[PDB]
Amino acid sequence: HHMVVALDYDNRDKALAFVDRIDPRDCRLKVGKEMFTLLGPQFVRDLHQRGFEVFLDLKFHDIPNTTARAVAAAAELGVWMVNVHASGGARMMTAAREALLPFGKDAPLLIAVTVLTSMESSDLQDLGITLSPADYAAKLAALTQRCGLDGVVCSAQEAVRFKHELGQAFKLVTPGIRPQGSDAGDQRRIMTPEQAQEAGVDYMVIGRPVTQSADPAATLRAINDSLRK
Amino acid sequence: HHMVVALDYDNRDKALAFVDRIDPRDCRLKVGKEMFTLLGPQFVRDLHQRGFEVFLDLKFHDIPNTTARAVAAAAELGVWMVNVHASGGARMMTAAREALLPFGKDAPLLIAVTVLTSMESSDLQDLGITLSPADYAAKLAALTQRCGLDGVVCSAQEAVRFKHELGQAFKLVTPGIRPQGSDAGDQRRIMTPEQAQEAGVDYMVIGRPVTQSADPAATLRAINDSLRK
Ligand SMILES: O=c1ccn([C@@H]2O[C@H](COP(=O)(O)O)[C@@H](O)[C@H]2O)c(=O)[nH]1
Ligand SMILES: O=c1ccn([C@@H]2O[C@H](COP(=O)(O)O)[C@@H](O)[C@H]2O)c(=O)[nH]1
Repeated sequence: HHMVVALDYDNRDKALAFVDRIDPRDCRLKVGKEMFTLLGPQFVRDLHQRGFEVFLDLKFHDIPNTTARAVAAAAELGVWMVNVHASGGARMMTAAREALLPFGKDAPLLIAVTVLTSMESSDLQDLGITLSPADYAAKLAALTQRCGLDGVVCSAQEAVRFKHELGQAFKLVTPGIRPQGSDAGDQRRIMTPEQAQEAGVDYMVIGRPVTQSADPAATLRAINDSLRK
Repeated sequence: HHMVVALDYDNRDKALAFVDRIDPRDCRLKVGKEMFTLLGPQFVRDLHQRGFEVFLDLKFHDIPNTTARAVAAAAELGVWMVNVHASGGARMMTAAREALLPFGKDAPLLIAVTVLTSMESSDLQDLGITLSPADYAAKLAALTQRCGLDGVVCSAQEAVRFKHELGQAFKLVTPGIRPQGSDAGDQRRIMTPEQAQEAGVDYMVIGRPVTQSADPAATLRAINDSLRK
């Protein structure tokens, strides 16, 4: 499947009120920094007990030793996917990949964030980066692949280029998904679900356009219908 | 006080075995990606119940909206200090500080990571960064100060420069503290505790040189005495 719904609530009951209205065939679920800081690993158990596979989206970005132990702790949790920041460096990503060797085929997918979907060219200029978001993401994606990771988090606007330069096997997870007529918010490098599918995206992450609608389950089912067709 | 001890255990009992042997007057405690991924916020509450102030070291690095809500979750947790990645950009750091406005003076200190103490020049060159770690950290620190944050995490090797360029009020938290004779590991920009004190650091983070000691409490007290005298 392709759809991943971001559970970005500030309340455990509110999140579970939505999850109890949907089915694991509808999507996988993403647990991010907000809900994990409030609830910790028990929330991952809450979703597993309900039959969902979980993308643990904590974007580990630390020294190699710390990043490796954090990724191993995520693997002990049994999640479907976990990610790191590619701008954490090659030694960091390699330590992360080696930390998953003890878990064999049960290890989670190991993804690296390239350039966050909220960052535009002016955002990177404050950091001294002169490359466009696409070019910098491309550089970070190639480094991630060369370090042996399974794929990258990127904007859907980079999918066609990444699939062609890095191959079909390298997995692309794209947030910054916005249907026609939904507020962009802090997102910048965006694409409709239909546009992201055409680009070759493997997994599309959607949050606020689903979780903040008058009927989140129907919105999610409506998007899935548009892509399955 | 200044000393902060990194709790980097893979088992809750092992960490509490050390914590039960020390007193809040000896140090504050740092909870990182590993222990938080294994135990979640309840572990921080356990430390508060024992009278310790906690530096929640999760290095939030995400889109502005997510980072702000994660920072708010940490403030709801009541921590003394919480950090973000300065390379997440100005909008993200600003969103994080604005997220703490509802908590008034009870807000945690908001710190930004510049260049990780494990990163040397060759590590940054894989990211297209041509500046030295000191120069690039200085650029990220300046952006952090202009975004209204309370300070940065940096190497102690940058303290004398940073205190002069960024001022006394901007707080410097430095890991990479290695008493002479002890292995550096994956740390690259390191200073002894006595050296970091002379440089003007506000808070020094020490991990493995205490926790892997056959007597961590006695080792910590010995370091504190060397800095006292
Ligand atoms: O480049 C990235 C990496 C991660 N996320 C995460 O993906 C989700 C997107 O949700 P939304 O912007 O659709 O509400 C959020 O959890 C956000 O933190 C992004 O938006 N962009
Ligand atoms: O630039 C940074 C920021 C944070 N830490 C954290 O500080 C601690 C350093 O402990 P140690 O390397 O002394 O064992 C670890 O928890 C690590 O994640 C660093 O080492 N360097």
